[PDB]
Amino acid sequence: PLESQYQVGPLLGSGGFGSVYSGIRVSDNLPVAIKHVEKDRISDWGELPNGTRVPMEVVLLKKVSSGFSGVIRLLDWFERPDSFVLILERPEPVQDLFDFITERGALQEELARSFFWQVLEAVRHCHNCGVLHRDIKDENILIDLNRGELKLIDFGSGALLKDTVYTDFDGTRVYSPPEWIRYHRYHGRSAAVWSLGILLYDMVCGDIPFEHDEEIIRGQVFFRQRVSSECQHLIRWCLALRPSDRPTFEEIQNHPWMQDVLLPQETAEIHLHS
Ligand SMILES: COc1cc(Br)cc2cc(C(=O)O)oc12
Repeated sequence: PLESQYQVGPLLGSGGFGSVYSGIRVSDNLPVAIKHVEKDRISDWGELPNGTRVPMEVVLLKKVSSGFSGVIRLLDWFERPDSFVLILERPEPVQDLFDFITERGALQEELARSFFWQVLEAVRHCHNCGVLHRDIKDENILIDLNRGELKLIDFGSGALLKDTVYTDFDGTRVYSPPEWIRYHRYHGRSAAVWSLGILLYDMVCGDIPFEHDEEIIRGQVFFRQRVSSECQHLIRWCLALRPSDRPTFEEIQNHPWMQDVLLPQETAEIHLHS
């Protein structure tokens, strides 16, 4: 135990999630990302399937770990007197969807379809494991540039998935649905589908559709780029004002705009340069 186990490199980012460094696991040079979270900044704690007090983040990552690579894996974690330290996987090379979209502007539909599908798979995977992510957005998605695979990251606002109403939220306001804004109430699935609608708008227009509580409440969608009618229809569907009018994941993945998706390897060859 302790970090002669890892070799710390450059800082990768910091913000509401804490501080994430690039790292290398010494015993086999596996790339890793080392995430430090302050105890003071952790409102949400859980208990391991076997005993102790840990941040909910850790509970949730334990629940979503598997061979499936569409969600980031937690490799290990350590406690410290004032902080927790998570060791997570790190694809290489890599770039977040926010930078990628900042670089290339609005994405061609074929590449947005392939990215959005993989997100849909990642999110289904998390619902399956009893975990609701609650902060789906471009900044919380990583692209493994070689294989063309996306990884959902940053479970720091997640909660156990439940079928009753949520009355707390600490994800990202511009991705939160109308019923959270007006009532401070949402159900998990349907709030997830709305954030997915924001996400898809973002990929295909190059920016999020709504900046202010006003526009969220009203949910009128203006498209600023050429975007096909089938893609516009899917987006307006995810963004139905009434939660019960939103599509299920099955209905999203059966949408005509979602047919004939590229494989990740295909996606990198054609769109990322392999
Ligand atoms: C820049 O931040 C990051 C870089 C890499 Br590479 C992997 C992760 C995972 C998380 C997370 O779970 O928050 O943040 C990351």
